Amino acid sequence: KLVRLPGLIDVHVHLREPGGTHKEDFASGTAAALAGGITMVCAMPNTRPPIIDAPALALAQKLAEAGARCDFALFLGASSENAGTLGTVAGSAAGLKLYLNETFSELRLDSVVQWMEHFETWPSHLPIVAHAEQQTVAAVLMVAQLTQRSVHICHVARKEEILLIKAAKARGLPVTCEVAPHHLFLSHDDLERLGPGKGEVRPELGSRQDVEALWENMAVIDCFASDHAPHTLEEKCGSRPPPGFPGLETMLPLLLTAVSEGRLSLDDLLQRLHHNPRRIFHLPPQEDTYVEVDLEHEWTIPSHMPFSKAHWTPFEGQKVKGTVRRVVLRGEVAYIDGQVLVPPGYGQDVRKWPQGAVPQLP
Ligand SMILES: [Zn+2]
Ligand SMILES: [Zn+2]
Repeated sequence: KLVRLPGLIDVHVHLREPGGTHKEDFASGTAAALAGGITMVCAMPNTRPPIIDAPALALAQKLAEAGARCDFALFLGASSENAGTLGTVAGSAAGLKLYLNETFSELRLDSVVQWMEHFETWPSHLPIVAHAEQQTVAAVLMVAQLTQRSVHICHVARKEEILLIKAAKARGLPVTCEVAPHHLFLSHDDLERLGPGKGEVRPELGSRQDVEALWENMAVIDCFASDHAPHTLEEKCGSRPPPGFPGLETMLPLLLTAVSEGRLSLDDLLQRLHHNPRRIFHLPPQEDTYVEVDLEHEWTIPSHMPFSKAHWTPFEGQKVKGTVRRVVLRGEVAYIDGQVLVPPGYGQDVRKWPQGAVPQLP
């Protein structure tokens, strides 16, 4: 029989519009989301132009409203110049994203003083998330403590990182974190097959001991999120490959396979792709919205999934059990068996729903 799930939420996607529409756009990426059982996405701001000011946010909002097929919220990006300038639009974003390490972005903040400035000026009731690797996790936690507020750590990939977060939680610090499927299901053992172009990702793939540490410490992981980071194969295999993997269409099948193997429970999945995303990002419910999955269907991930313009996947050849059969989004059939059935523009900005505003003290 099928299993009906609530509408799942991916709090970490790169939809490339505006500026990189050859790699993906709102319409292609949201189709990929629906095919992966995802009905709500939070889009990162490392676009061109980057979403680091009110005019760029307004542009992105209209592009998303015209192109998205599922519902969404848009992150604002911290820059070396915009601390203290975001207060009037902060409430309309998913949250504030800080890039603290080298990756596919122009927004790296060089000085910890700039991190402090953002933590002090961004509204304290609104989410802050960080790309923060290895010791950078400890550094940004220290900034969060100094400014007495929470922080969310994106794509945790290392034993070192999950143990540090575990220690912080044991001391009662307000830290949450997410893990991406490639850091649960791929490792150094896969770099031979992938090669140095396809295999380029930040955070980098970890050792078998890193992967085992994440599974052993699943209780520490608040969310799963894809860090869907599409680039074309030509870009991945070029001289200077951008880091990142596409992942919306493979995330849920990989995790369902783990459920079928007893590696985690259905509830574990629903906490990490629905309940905790809702509560960490204050995201609203979606009325008359659900995902029907088939837990029996065995298949092999092909060389590319149907919808992402990335047109490749690092999970090619992996055997999975579990597939998305049907998605209903706000009372309309949005996806069935490889066919997306809602048009670009069906999706809405959840921060403009009355239930989507983040409550705050007057
Ligand atoms: Zn990142
Ligand atoms: Zn990312």
